[PDB]
Amino acid sequence: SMKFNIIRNELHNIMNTQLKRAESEVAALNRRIQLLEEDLERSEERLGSATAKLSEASQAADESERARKILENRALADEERMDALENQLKEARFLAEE
Amino acid sequence: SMKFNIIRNELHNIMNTQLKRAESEVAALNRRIQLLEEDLERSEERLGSATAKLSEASQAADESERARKILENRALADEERMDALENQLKEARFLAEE
Repeated sequence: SMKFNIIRNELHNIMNTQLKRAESEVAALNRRIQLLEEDLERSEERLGSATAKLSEASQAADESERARKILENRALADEERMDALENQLKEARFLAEE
Repeated sequence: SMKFNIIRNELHNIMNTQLKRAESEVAALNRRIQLLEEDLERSEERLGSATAKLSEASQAADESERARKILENRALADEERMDALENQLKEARFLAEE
C-alpha cells in the first residue's frame, strides 16, 4: 500500500492523459473536416463565378475572331468583284460582233 | 491600316491573355476543389479511426474507475463487518439473562 497508492495513481494519470490526447485528436479532426467543408463550399461558388467569367471571355474572343474573318472575306470578295467586272468588260467589248 | 493592323493584334493579344488567365482561374479552382475533397475523404476515415481509439480509451478508464470504487467499497464493508461483529458480541454477552 501507499507505495501501491503512488502507482495506481500515476497509472490513473497516464490513462487520463492518453484519454485526453485521444479526445484532442477527435477534436482536431472535427475542426479540420469543418473548415474543409467551408473551403469546399466557398470554392464551388468561386468556381461558378469564374466559369461565367470565362464563358464571357471566350464568347468575346470567338466574336472578335469571327468579325476579323468576316472582314477579310469581304476584302477578298471586293477583289473578286474587281476581277469579275474586268472579265465582263472583255465579254461586252468582244460581243460586238455586228 | 498597318497602324491599325498593329492595334487590332495587340488587342487580340490582350483579349487572348485575359482569356488564358480566366482559364487559369477555373483550372486552379478545379484542382483545389479536388484535393479538398480528397483531404475530406482522408479526414473522415481518420476520424472514425480516432473515434474508435477514443471509445476504447474511455471504456478502459471507466472500467478502471469502477474497479477502484468497487475496491474502496469492499474496504468500507470490511470495516462495517468488524463494527457489526463487535455489536453482535455485546448482544450475545448481554442475552444471558438466565
